[PDB]
Amino acid sequence: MSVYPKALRDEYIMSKTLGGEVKLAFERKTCKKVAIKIISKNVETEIEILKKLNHPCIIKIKNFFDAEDYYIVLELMEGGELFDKVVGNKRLKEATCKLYFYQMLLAVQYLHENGIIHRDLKPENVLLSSQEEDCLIKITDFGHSKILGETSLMRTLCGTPTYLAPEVLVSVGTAGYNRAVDCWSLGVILFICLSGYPPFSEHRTQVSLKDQITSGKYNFIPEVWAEVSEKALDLVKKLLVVDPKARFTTEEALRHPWLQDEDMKRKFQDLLSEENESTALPQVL
Amino acid sequence: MSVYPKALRDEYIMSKTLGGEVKLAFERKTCKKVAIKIISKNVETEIEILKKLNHPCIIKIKNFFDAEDYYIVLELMEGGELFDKVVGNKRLKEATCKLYFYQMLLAVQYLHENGIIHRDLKPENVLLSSQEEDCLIKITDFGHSKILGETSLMRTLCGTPTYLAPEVLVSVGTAGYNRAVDCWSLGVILFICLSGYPPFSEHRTQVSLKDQITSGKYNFIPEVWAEVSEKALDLVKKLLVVDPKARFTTEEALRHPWLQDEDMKRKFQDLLSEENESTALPQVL
Ligand SMILES: Cc1cc(-c2ccccc2)[nH]n1
Ligand SMILES: Cc1cc(-c2ccccc2)[nH]n1
Repeated sequence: MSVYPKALRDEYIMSKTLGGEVKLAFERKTCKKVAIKIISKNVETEIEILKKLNHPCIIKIKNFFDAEDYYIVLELMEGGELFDKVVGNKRLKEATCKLYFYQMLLAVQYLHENGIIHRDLKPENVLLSSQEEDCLIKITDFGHSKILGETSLMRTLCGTPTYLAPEVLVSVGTAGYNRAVDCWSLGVILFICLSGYPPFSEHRTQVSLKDQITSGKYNFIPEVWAEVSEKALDLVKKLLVVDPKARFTTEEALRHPWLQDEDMKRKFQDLLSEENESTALPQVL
Repeated sequence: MSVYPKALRDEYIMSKTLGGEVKLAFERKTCKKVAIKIISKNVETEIEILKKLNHPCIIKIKNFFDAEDYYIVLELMEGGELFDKVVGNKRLKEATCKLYFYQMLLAVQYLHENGIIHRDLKPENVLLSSQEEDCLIKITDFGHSKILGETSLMRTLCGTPTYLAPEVLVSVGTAGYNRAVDCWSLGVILFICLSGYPPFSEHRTQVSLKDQITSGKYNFIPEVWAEVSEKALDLVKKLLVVDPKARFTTEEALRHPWLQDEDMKRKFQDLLSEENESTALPQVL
């Protein structure tokens, strides 16, 4: 077999596997439960992003160990992955979909505002805070995430194009819509949550999965969707748009009539203050 | 005014400006002339590329100083920039064009073979070895150059595209033709050398420089080009192709009938052994 590093061991009492390998552990100082993600020897860039982000719907780094393997100490999410709530045609309640999606939009909006594109949004990277259906969700796994920074295209455009290739000038029209990939993913997530099935699949189809996606022709099953509201499906349709320039942004999605739900918003604010009740320092007044 | 760093000063006797600021200097050890490029405080990446490249038509780093400014010690090219031979409608002899272009193709072929895209090829970055028209040329300024490495697209394609945005699947067709930007630039260079004028310009034209380039509709002046061979112009036409997938590669260009010139090839081999006569260590036999 093999051992954990002395420095990890010094600080945490390592326990059972949760689900990259993720294990349960206990901070010795606090006796509190943590999740430790092991990555066998991009991880530095992931730590750099996660250290600077600060949102209740984005996972927080608690510690990091650069040993024979990387060890990332994260906050423990007792509800597990959202994937385990959607597998085997399991259909989430329309209201539960909204509460979770609203949080995913808030998290992805924060990311975009801060110049971060996740690039790998799926149910397996959306964690639930408790075994309760009305709970806080957090976006995890920033391993494939990208930083928007300062484009080499903006620098190239400052010059004279005497020697500039045409394809570079053609890319100017689309440039800066990479974040739209995160809205596609959210749309595929919302579809799976609402219906219990994926929009693009090789199951009972002749058309290749690639052709389905490029044509943006999702598998629509009327019997399944008759249970879902017209508003929920309208948002799906608006995110599953092929043109990344026309596709709905996180701001447009958050403005959609489906998310204009004062009850759902109240429940989220309530879950937030319930979580925050622990951190609560006395107020000035 | 201001001073040079003690470490630079220790090794070189700094002299007159040559032309980023480039100054003449003398290595104290050898009493030999060098060119020192000063960059005021990407430069590390430029040094990393230039340290690993090894071709007679690519400039070599001799030293580097990371001071209040960057100081890059390069080999001195007495012929200066090719730009100074093409300004003010100055037309290079068809044979001189070939000798220089053949070397530019050999240099750019080496770059591509080694996973480097220059991204800023122009007459001002092509240096001449002597004041003689039959001379060795060297490609300089790797400041905007890029490394091909390991694409995130190849990593993304290893997964299932259930959640993958359509535009990512659409980019798969063009992916890996970025090097073709270097062949466009060479084509714009060859045109300027042969004709004395640029193919795409705002001078005596209604059509925007952008529109000219995307349509690939170069300004063709028959009287000017009647002096130039049909073969020379055929190669230009093959490099000034809008589709980066159809555009001529450095290998295709080097195979073109215009470069199938045994005389031109002989003269280059002769200039090479003339340069190499100094470095010459005794042979084993
Ligand atoms: C980063 C992380 C992973 C987890 C987790 C907890 C239980 C089951 C599955 C996953 N919490 N936090
Ligand atoms: C890198 C470099 C620059 C030069 C140079 C020499 C004379 C005139 C203009 C430029 N040689 N090498």
